[PDB]
Amino acid sequence: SMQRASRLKRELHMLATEPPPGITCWQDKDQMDDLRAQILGGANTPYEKGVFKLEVIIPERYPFEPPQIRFLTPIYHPNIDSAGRICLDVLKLPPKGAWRPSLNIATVLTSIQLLMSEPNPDDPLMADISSEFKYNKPAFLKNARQWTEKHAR
Ligand SMILES: COc1cccc(-n2cnnn2)c1
Repeated sequence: SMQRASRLKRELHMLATEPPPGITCWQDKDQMDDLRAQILGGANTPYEKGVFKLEVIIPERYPFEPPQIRFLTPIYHPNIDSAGRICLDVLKLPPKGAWRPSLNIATVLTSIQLLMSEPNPDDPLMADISSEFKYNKPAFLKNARQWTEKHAR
């Protein structure tokens, strides 16, 4: 689609020139729909000083379907599984999800960054991590720092 191509050119321009703080997103090679991203661990979170790489695949029906995004860097988190799958509303279409075409790549990467600082334990992909987050926060923070040290630094 040329509608899709023109939109991706604009988004890549905006990601290059006005990236959200802590976030970078780029073309892996020469295809505007095969992207990579990076989110820095937030300050005052157990992921601080980690650098987290993500894969960002733009489906054929974008912007009417959401970007398909998974962590490539392992992360210890209630809403992200061991393969990097992310449970987040803006990465899914209605009725269950929140994606709409007025969101964009920068918007959902910012939502993922926020998810990292503020887990949603009521909708987990990792039930044991979620219970630990809810009921033994000091142990969750220590495990999340150690996982960051081992895999993201
Ligand atoms: C609030 O609960 C929700 C809402 C929307 C999507 C999800 N998903 C989690 N993993 N895939 N979708 C969970």
